[PDB]
Amino acid sequence: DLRLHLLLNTSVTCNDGSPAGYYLKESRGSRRWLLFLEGGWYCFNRENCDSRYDTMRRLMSSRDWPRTRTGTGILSSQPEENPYWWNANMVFIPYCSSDVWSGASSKSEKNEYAFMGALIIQEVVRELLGRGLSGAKVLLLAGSSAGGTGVLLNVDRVAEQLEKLGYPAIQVRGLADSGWFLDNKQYRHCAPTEAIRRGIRYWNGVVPERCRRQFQEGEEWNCFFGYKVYPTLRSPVFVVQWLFDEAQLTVDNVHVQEGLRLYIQNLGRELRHTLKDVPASFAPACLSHEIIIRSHWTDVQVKGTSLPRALHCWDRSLHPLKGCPVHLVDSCPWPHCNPSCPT
Ligand SMILES: COC(=O)c1cc2c(s1)-c1ccccc1OC2
Ligand SMILES: *[C@@H]1O[C@H](CO)[C@@H](O)[C@H](O)[C@H]1NC(C)=O
Repeated sequence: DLRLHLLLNTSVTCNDGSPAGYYLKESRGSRRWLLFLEGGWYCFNRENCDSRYDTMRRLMSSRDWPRTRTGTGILSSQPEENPYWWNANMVFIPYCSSDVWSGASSKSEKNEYAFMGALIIQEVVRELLGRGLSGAKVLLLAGSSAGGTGVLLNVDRVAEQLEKLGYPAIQVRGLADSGWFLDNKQYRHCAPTEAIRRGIRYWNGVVPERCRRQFQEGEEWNCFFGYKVYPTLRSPVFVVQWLFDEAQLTVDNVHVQEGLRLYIQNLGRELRHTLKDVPASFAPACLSHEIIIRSHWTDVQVKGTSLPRALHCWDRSLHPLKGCPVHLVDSCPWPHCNPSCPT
């Protein structure tokens, strides 16, 4: 079990001003730290944030969080469930900022909600350094869905933060699961480009600096899209992405005749194309959503290699490897053409 710690700096808050926090299970003797960013969509205006506060309040507030959580999948400490990093120090950072982990705005007389996702990550890292993170060799910032996009937005900032704080020996790496979206046309006619454009202003959202310098003012929304922000990043990032991610299909208004068949096949081909030059990636041809904290995350394989194996091969690559691949993208063109897809 991972134990809840609310942030000691209580000015770093969830949406409603309650303290943000993290769940931690230490593994003394291990110098590996896994910091996982939870996902769960976002909200981009007062009206839809108010609705989320009414019926998805755990994603906006710490008031009702449990004292403990069980680590599952990549957060499991049992080697049978987690062949990759079962002995690591485990951190689960709840998503309570509704801002794709991009915000740096406090609740004030002008703001009903605080959007502090980027500051939550920074403050968790700061407080962990006094709890053993100062001794780390590798900090893997991982996350699923909105948390996977959060990895892409924040991994280089964590790296810069540790450098400026005087810890140049901690290797910061990213694992982005189900957070690699396409700004494509919907199958039938608020879409991700517009949602994030509004969100950035509403959240005071921040993006990685090199990507910001490319797209410039008013165009920072581009940096929320994996294929645009990834080439600007310096930290090693492993990308896990279903080719037919259910959240991608939802925003595309897809829920089979020729037009839809062509749409779905083109979507998979486009996603495959965006991963061609991503050397550490795992992209199975499945219709599904998230993977890495599911207990059966071990079961899916691409080209005969599981994700825990691919991640282990990635670790070795950061010390091509014989029989230990790190770039695993399905080429078959329809959901479940990979027999190991989740049922
Ligand atoms: C559970 O579903 C989610 O959490 C997310 C869905 C989307 C997200 S996150 C998103 C993030 C960056 C750029 C575009 C995006 O389109 C849809
Ligand atoms: C608390 O967090 C805020 C916002 O991130 C920051 O400005 C402030 O310096 C922090 N205070 C302490 C004591 O860490």
